[PDB]
Amino acid sequence: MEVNKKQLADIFGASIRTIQNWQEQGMPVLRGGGKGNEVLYDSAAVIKWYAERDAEIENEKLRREVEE
Amino acid sequence: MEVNKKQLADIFGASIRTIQNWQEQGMPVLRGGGKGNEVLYDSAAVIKWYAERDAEIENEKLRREVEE
Repeated sequence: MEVNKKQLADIFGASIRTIQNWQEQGMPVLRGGGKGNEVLYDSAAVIKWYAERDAEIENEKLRREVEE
Repeated sequence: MEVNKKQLADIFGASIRTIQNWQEQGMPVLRGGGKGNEVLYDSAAVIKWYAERDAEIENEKLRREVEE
């Protein structure tokens, strides 16, 4: 699947900002989005790469008042 | 995101047949599906759970073409 930052951040329930931080973390984004573009995201290659290290990002929403 | 059995397999670029193995492996599908309702798949919860255990799935192309 090739989703956009919004669909990617949505498919992962993450924050597109996290997607903006992912594109800079070495994430396998579909297009290059390095020339005034928006860069797409291999929804599947995006996880194989997000599941092997971005499994903590989901915590972005798990840092409110769930304990401290 | 709440994708369906198809988009879901697309989320991980997997094969819906794998999604059929996820719904029985302990995957967090959106609704229970009432077996005939519309079991969906929390594209984001479906990964945090697939990234922590479905990281083998993609291995199919590995053990299959092992001999090649």
